Amino acid sequence: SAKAISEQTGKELLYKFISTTSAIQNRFKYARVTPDTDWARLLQDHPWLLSQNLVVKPDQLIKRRGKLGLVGVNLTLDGVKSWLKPRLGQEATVGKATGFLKNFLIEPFVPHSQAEEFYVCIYATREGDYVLFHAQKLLVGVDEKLNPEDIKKHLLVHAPEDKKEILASFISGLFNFYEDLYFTYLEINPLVVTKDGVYVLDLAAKVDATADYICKVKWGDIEFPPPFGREAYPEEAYIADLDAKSGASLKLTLLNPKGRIWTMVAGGGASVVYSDTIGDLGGVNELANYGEYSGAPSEQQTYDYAKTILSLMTREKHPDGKILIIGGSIANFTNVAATFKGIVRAIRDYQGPLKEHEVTIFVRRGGPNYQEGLRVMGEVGKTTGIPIHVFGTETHMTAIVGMALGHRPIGKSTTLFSRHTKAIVWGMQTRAVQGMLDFDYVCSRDEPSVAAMVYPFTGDHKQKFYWGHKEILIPVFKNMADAMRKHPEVDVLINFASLRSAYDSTMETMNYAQIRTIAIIAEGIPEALTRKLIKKADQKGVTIIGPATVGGIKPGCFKIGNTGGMLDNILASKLYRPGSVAYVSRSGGMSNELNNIISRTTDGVYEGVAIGGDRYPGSTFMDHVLRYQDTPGVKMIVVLGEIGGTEEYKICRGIKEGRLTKPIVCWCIGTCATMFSSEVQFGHAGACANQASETAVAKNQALKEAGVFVPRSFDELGEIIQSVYEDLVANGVIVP
Ligand code: NA
Repeated sequence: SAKAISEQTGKELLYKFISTTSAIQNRFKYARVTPDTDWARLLQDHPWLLSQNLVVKPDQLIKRRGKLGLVGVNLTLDGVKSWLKPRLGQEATVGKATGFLKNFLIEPFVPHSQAEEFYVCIYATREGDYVLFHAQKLLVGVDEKLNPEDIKKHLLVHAPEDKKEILASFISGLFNFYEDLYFTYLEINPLVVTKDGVYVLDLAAKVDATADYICKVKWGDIEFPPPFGREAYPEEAYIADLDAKSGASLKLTLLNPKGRIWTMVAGGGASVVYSDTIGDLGGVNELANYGEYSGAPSEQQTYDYAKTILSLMTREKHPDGKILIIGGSIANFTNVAATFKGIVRAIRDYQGPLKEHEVTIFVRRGGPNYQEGLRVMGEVGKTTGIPIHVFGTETHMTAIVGMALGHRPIGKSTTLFSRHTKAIVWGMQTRAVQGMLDFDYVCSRDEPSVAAMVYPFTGDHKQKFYWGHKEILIPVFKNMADAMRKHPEVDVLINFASLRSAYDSTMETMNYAQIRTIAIIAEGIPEALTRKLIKKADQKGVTIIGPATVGGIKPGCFKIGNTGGMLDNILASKLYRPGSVAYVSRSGGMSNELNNIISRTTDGVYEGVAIGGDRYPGSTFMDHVLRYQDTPGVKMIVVLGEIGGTEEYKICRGIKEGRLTKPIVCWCIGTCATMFSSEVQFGHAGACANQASETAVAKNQALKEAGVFVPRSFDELGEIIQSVYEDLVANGVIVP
């Protein structure tokens, strides 16, 4: 996810690391003011405070501080102390948000003309980074460079020739700094340029937090502050530390520490849906947290996550007690037994405080070993006396929310996969490959879908597998070149590389034209690298599914890695033979919920794809919707959209232009995001809305107006899918 940084942090980074021949005035002339400031030290460390006039403002992610009257301008140091006395430690309201003014930044006042102020902004898109100046707009493409002469010719057309060389030089330095330190947004408004040089009067910025492993040295102990209106809490940092030390995903944001509605949901998608449901039932004001765990965390990691929740919800008593919602989709991959054993351990260690605080627990879960998981979850309820109501896959995912709240407890290729698909798997993933072979067998495939594996940290060798009951060998290669030249029949590669090596291994794969489809599994790739992956993929005509995805499945033909889980899920959801329903979602866990939902209301899934949660997926919703339009076996299309970006609108335009004619059912998750006083970023790195059009509510209305079938909520998604299906059956379009 991209995260905002304070103005001081951004100016800190800029003063230290901008590489420019321009003169940047007042570098390191700032002073941070908190209620705990030692004002004697402050004057000692920043003596310029006493010898020139100053500017004071809060540094707490509040924009338009001028229009809000939150900027003392051209004051002496004594005037600053006085300007601060009514304001420091006092509440303030910016739009919907209310919070304490507690962090201020003092800087020298810069006498300047109105004409010496300039606007500069750099922000990232899929196609590269745009540079704004004034409004002049220039696109720097992926893997391109910003020629200072390109700045002079497009940005500085209406600029005086004398100021033209310091502006181009500063912007060139600012852009390289922007790129080197993995910024995604950098705004200076105003940038003051006088005869003495360049002044950075204001700075707002966001950096790609996933690039920590690349930028550690220069970022230092970088601080990502909460949005104005909310506070930061030590438990969030603790969980974020668990997230860094694990390939699994672990996230937690506190919304209301005193609220009585607590969630511990698996999956970035599912956790947004439970929050949406809670919001629809009036519980937003009592919603204590948003968070998720996914990517198959261990028993121990899940215990550490769960115990943070249980401690946070036993800090004080609520007269009506409290409720804990332990939900999730039917997981593809996460071990339900292993993770619920960890939650059970936490519940056990906190059973005293939980009974003391009158906590009622509601559980809904499916996935690998979910029967054991639900059993041990009911066992701990009986031995502790804690009321725990447990439900399985038979129960609608969000049903436990209503139970808990209804009262207070008393164009690229059309076809990617076929029965004949042969794939290379990058990484050591015996369990994933075996899960694919089991699926291939019950699908009545002639041959295994995995022809070879590649892992450059071991030598060439064979690997035993089970094909049905018989045992077989699949070659494992150290060098990708060897696997490719010996298996020209392979056209799919499923990349299980970690986030650190996924970039290079995927770029290497695209040197082999025989590979037409690449699934990138890893979550946490920096967005700027994925853009380079997208650029090369587009140049080579290679379809990329991912990153940050479990993959997808084509019943009867092929399934990417862990998608679809164990045989018992393959059989229950009828994923061993195709139906007429195709779907695409961002969430991998929710995609398996759709497998189950579609299995129960139609003839079954024809093909399903999870494009991943990252901001720039290798393939988009529209890309796969188009494939389904052009696939005759597909008769209806289901899209599980999400807040953030404008991708779903391309579906609207496609209908309006006659390109898309088959029935489309779509629901966009994230409707509760607009109910909050502050912004909240969900589990998926791309689930962030800037404009009103990027909200799930706005997209749902737009989709519905264009002829898409949109349910009222996620709860009715299964209803409207069954209803569209039966029409097609009645009209003869589908014959089971
Ligand atoms: Na992680």
